Amino acid sequence: VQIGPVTDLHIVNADIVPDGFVRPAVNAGGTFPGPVIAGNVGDNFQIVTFNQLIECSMLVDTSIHWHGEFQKGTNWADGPAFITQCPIIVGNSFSYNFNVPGMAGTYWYHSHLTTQYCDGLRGPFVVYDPNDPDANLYDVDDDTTIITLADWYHVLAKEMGAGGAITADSTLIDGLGRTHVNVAAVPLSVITVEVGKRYRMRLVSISCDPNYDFSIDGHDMTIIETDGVDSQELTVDEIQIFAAQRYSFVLNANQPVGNYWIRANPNSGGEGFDGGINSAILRYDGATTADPVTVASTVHTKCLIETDLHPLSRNGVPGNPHQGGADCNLNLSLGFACGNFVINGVSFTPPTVPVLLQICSGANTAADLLPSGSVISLPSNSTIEIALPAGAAGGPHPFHLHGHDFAVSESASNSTSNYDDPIWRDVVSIGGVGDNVTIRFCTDNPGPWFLHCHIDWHLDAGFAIVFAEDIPNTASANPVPEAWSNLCPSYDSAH
Ligand SMILES: *[C@@H]1O[C@H](CO)[C@@H](O[C@@H]2O[C@H](CO)[C@@H](O)[C@H](O)[C@H]2NC(C)=O)[C@H](O)[C@H]1NC(C)=O
Ligand SMILES: [Cu+2]
Ligand SMILES: [Cu+2]
Ligand SMILES: [Cu+2]
Ligand SMILES: [Cu+2]
Repeated sequence: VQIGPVTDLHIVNADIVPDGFVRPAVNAGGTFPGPVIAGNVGDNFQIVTFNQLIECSMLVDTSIHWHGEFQKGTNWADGPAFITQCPIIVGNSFSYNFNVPGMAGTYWYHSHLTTQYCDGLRGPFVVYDPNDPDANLYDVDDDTTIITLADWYHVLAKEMGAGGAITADSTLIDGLGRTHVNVAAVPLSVITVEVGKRYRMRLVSISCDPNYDFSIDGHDMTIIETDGVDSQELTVDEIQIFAAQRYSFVLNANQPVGNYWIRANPNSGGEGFDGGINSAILRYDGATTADPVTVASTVHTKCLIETDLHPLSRNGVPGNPHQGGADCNLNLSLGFACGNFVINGVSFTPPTVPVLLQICSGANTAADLLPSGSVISLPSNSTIEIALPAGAAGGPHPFHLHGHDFAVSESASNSTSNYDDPIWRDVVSIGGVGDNVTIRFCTDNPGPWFLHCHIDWHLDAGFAIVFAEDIPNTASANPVPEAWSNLCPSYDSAH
C-alpha cells in the first residue's frame, strides 16, 4: 500500500508471525514492513506520526528518520534521537513536515531511537520523478515492484546482548520468509511478472545488520539507481546489498513461463536455501502455482562491483584528484574493543539534550557540544573528505551520513581511488582490513548530521559521530515549530 505525501502514520504494537513464530512488534502504519510513503520530487511531505505504543519491552518512545532525505532547512525533522530531537512520547503526536527538492528515487524510513527499527518500524519511501530519465527502460514501476529485504529476530531487540555477536532467525522478503532453524513450511512472498514486460524493481535493504547476496534464477538485473542516485545501466547477475542501501534494477521477464527462486543470502544466520529459507518466488502469469525448482548459477559471472557503477548525471567529484585534495580532509580511527565501537577513541552515547537543541540554546563550537569528543564541526561551503579505514571487529560495516549523499572515491576491496566518475550514494560498505574506503561531499546543509554504521547493534554499541555542519548558521537555517520545542520537556517530564 502507498500513502502520502500528506498522511497520518500511527505507531502501534502488534504481534506478528512472518516466519510462523509469533512475537511482539513496533509497527508504522500497522503493517510489516510499514506502508510505502510516496510523493513526487519537490513535494511537501507532512507525516503526522501518532505514537500509540504500549509495550515497554520495545520502548514506548519513538522517533522516525527519513533515510536518505537531505532535510535542508528542516534538520529538526530528521529523526535521530538525541541528535536532532527528543523522542515523541506515547499518547502524543508529531508532524514531520518537509520538502524533497532535487531528490528522486528509492529511500526508506525507520525508527531512529536505540534498536527499535529492528523490532519492526521500517518501510519504503519512494520519490517518483514524473520526468525520470530512466522511464523508457521499463513498463511497470509501482507498489508491486518494490522489494524489501529484512532480517528478523525471535529475540526482542532490547534483550539482544550486545555486542556481542547477534544473528537473525530469518530473512523476510516483502515481509515473508522462513525461519533459519526448525524451518516451518510458512507462506513465501510472490512477485508476479508477465512474459515480455520490463520491471523497475526497487530493491531496498531494511536490514538491522546482514548484507544480502541477491539474485533471481534464470534472470539478469540491470541497475539504474543507487541509494537515490541515477546510474548508467549496469547488468549484473548478483547484487550484494548492505544494510540501508537501495538499487533500482530493470527486470526483463524474458524467461519461459514458470516459477523461479528469488535468493537473498545473508552474510550471517542461515546459510543456503533449504526448505525455502532466504527465498521468495518469481512467478510468471500462466505458471502453475508451485514452488520453483530452479537452481542458482554455480558461479555468478557478473556480480555487482561498486567500482563499475557510474552516475547518469555528470556529478563528478569535488576537490582535488589526490588523497587530501579537500578543504577539510578527515581520516577517522574506527575501533572496537570490549563490546564497544569507537570513532577517534570515543564511543557514542546519546546526550541528555539533543545536539540541535544545544546549538539552538547558544552552543557555537564542537567543544561546546555534548557528548564530549562525539562531535566534529564542519565549516560551510567546503569540500569534505572522509577516509574510513576498516579493520574494526565485523565487518563489513555500512557507513551512512545523514543530510547528504557522497562520492565514493574509494570502494571496498580495491585500493585505487576514482576522482573522475565514481557512483554517488548515502550508505557504503567500508570493506575489509586494509581497505581505505573514502567519501567526499560539499557542506551545503547547516545542521548536526549523524554519521554511523548502519548495523543497528553497532550503532547502539557506540559506532557514530555527529558532523555539526556550520554551527553558527544552524539556528537561522532551521526554524523549528513549537511542537519540536515541546518534545524534550515532555520526554524529560515523562522519564
Ligand atoms: C587511508 O587514507 C588516508 C588518506 O585519506 C591516509 O591518511 C594519511 O595518513 C597518514 C598517517 O595516518 C598521514 O601522515 C597523512 O597525513 C594522511 N594523508 C592525508 C590525510 O592526505 C591513511 O593513512 C590511509 N589509511 C590506510 C591506508 O589504512
Ligand atoms: Cu538510516
Ligand atoms: Cu539516514
Ligand atoms: Cu558496523
Ligand atoms: Cu541514521
